[PDB]
Amino acid sequence: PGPPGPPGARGIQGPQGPRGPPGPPGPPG
Amino acid sequence: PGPPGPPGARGIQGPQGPRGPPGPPGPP
Amino acid sequence: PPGPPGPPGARGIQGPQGPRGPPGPPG
Repeated sequence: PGPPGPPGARGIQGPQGPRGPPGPPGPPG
Repeated sequence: PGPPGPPGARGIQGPQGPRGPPGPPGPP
Repeated sequence: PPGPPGPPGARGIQGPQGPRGPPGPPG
């Protein structure tokens, strides 16, 4: 038998990270 | 024919997630 | 002859969490 075939293709792009947290409350009025 | 080739590498990292929304109103 | 191409890689790592949003409006 021949040598092993070429390496497989690189996988697809990973998922986006989660949304960041809401900002802090505003300063006093 | 020889055996199947090795698996490919993991893909590129995903993008940064979206920014959070603006925060709440401050106090009176 | 050589064998066929290997399987595709898995999906990439998750991206980082997004940035915290801006401070809120004055009260």
